[PDB]
Amino acid sequence: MRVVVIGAGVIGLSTALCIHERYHSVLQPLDVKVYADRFTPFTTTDVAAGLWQPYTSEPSNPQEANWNQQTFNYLLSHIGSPNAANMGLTPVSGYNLFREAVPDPYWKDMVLGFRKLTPRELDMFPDYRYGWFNTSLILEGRKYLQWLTERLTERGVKFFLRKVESFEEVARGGADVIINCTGVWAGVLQPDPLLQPGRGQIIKVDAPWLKNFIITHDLERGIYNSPLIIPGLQAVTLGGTFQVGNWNEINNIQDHNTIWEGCCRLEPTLKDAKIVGEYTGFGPVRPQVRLEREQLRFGSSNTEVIHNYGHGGYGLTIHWGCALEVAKLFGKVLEERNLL
Amino acid sequence: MRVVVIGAGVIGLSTALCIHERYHSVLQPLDVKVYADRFTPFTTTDVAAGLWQPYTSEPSNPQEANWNQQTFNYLLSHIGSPNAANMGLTPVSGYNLFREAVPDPYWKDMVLGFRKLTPRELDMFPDYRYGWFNTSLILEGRKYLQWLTERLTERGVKFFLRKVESFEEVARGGADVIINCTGVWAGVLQPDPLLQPGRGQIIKVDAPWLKNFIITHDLERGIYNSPLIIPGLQAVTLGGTFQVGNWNEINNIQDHNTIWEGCCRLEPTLKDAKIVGEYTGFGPVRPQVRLEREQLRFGSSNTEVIHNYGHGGYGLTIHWGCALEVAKLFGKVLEERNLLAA
Ligand SMILES: Cc1cc2nc3c(=O)[nH]c(=O)nc-3n(C[C@H](O)[C@H](O)[C@H](O)COP(=O)(O)OP(=O)(O)OC[C@H]3O[C@@H](n4cnc5c(N)ncnc54)[C@H](O)[C@@H]3O)c2cc1C
Ligand SMILES: Cc1cc2nc3c(=O)[nH]c(=O)nc-3n(C[C@H](O)[C@H](O)[C@H](O)COP(=O)(O)OP(=O)(O)OC[C@H]3O[C@@H](n4cnc5c(N)ncnc54)[C@H](O)[C@@H]3O)c2cc1C
Ligand SMILES: c1ccc([C@H]2CCCN2)cc1
Ligand SMILES: c1ccc([C@H]2CCCN2)cc1
Repeated sequence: MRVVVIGAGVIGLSTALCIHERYHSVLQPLDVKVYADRFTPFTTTDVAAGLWQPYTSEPSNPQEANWNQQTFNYLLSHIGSPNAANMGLTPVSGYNLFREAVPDPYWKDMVLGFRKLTPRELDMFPDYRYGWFNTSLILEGRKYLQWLTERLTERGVKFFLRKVESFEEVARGGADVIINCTGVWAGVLQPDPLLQPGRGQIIKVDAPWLKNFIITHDLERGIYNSPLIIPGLQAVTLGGTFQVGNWNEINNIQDHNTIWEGCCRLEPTLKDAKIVGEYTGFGPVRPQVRLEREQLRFGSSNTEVIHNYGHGGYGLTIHWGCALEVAKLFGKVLEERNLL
Repeated sequence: MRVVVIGAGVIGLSTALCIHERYHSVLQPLDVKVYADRFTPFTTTDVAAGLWQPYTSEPSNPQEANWNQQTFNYLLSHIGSPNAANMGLTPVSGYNLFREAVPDPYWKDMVLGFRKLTPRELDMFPDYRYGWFNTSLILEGRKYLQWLTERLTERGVKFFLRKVESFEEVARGGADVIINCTGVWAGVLQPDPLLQPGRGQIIKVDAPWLKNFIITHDLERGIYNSPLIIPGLQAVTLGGTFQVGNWNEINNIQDHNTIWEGCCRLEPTLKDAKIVGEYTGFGPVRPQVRLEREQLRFGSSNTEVIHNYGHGGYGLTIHWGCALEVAKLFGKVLEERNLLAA
């Protein structure tokens, strides 16, 4: 049984590993390969701020709430292990800041120690009048990618750096199942006009004194179009733009300014932070994650495609529940093929 | 008038600045000088883990509670300012871990968001069954010392390398008031057998991924004789020994081991941390802080000494309240001499 996962971003590798760990022991042969035209550090996952937190508003599909939860508990269960940091994983506490009262988020009980900020805490943030405190996890994408590829490699999964032109060519090259984990570029293999790039720019900074995440919201502005500060493993991420529809891969001057001034005002000590790097990523924005299976027909073998894309600005946050779901759909595929 | 502060640790410089800021404008001339035989980075303050947290048990003098509180609110009021990190100041959250239930600490309301740990949080710390979460402040001693000396220097206060042999010599050199901020060595200038060194050893480490403080307690072995982990401004402090009565200034292997294994078991990711330095400090341990006024006589001139030493393992935590108290006593000294504040 030959499985090609297309994509080496967080979604690809997580899904690839989950499939292998679930079925290596029961299927023989099972051959899993990863194709992609960029690997770390060249994916959007690499640019990700690296924090577990869903959108403040609930999701359309309630399965996603669950996929987030599964992802959190998965990640939390690693805290305590010697290799947590090598995976890019470590606990962080921080603040969500609003200019007025808002409902509690659907994920309040999933995180650790959710509570509302007290009048004292707020004086720390002059420009805001309401907010939350909680404890969550950093998942640094660059590092987690390095961990997964190593974990994949150790188990004999093989990587191929290449550009897939169609699902057809890959099936024709001998894939029985295709897991489509192509992020914002899924539309090149099958038009999907619900999928748009969520263009976010970030500034990477050396400011090791900052131990807490700080995320502001501007309800009249759209999610992550207000300043945010997220301590990483060895640097800090500064953001404040997330504009959907823009396909520009290059850094922009106006965005640099919006992020720097917004964050400098939020966290004035930034005046002495050294700028280390500036990047631009595309979140695969979609009303809903596409995680379903599809039957494609070329030549003689019917080939099965399982999509797993459109995780917007929360791919790190939801990834494991999504992989888990794909490996189950895959199980069904094995079934119908009397393969167990 | 002429004021000599003896000591350039956190207590000396704090007290010096507070006195200057309160009385520069009302006394003329006011001449404040600092004498010490070590400055940053060679004081015990420099070796301090750098975290705001009093002892878990209540203090003998309840005033120290207030002094801790004042210190916290003072420091908190700077969060939001551009210069917070330059002062060595930044917020941190973390965990206090116990093997069994304990009373809430007297300072629970002073910190931010004190609460008890939940069963899930405890899963992160296999060896422990009860604890707290809260948010507090880092005050890195090395950095704060640098800030204070700069702030002192800008206001014309002058620093002198000098080992003081007696209070007499300094008075005879023309000091009207002496502020005694000599830490654990105060006994050299006036015996005080209540003062003992609290020898603590620490390992400084590069483990930037660790954002939270983690302090374990062993109620039977005494305070800070159980592993503790404190993220600093650009490195992490690892500890687990605090033995009173030992005057050994050299690092020892047994303590290095107690700290490394204890902390590696607490925080297993430390396996990849690079060791960047190892130190040994002496906390000026005392049943309580000596902060009182004393009149000394040498040849019919009255010299006024105000002591401010014996802050044990909490000098950073309590310093500002203690400085504030010294300024008050100094104000009283002025009153008695018919001099007028405000
Ligand atoms: C600035 C920014 C900050 C973010 N911060 C966070 C955060 O803090 N927390 C969080 O949870 N999420 C965050 N996100 C969202 C998260 O980064 C994304 O949802 C996630 O990285 C998308 O992962 P992916 O694997 O689906 O796509 P990608 O990471 O882009 O990977 C896609 C892969 O598909 C491959 N590919 C595509 N088409 C082809 C083809 N035809 N042939 C071969 N290979 C192909 C690419 O080479 C690539 O390897 C952020 C996003 C941005 C832009
Ligand atoms: C390992 C360790 C970790 C600690 N961690 C923390 C923590 O996280 N938080 C906290 O609040 N506290 C902590 N402490 C306690 C804290 O370090 C002390 O309470 C504080 O540093 C004492 O400050 P000080 O200025 O009185 O003494 P010091 O910092 O020792 O300064 C003493 C000064 O007096 C001078 N001096 C003495 N005698 C003479 C003389 N005859 N002539 C001239 N100069 C003289 C010295 O040269 C020096 O300048 C820790 C202590 C240790 C050992
Ligand atoms: C753009 C910018 C930042 C993000 C992060 C912030 C915290 C979780 N998602 C997503 C998208
Ligand atoms: C010895 C060792 C450590 C300490 C610190 C740990 C946190 C606050 N006091 C004091 C004394």
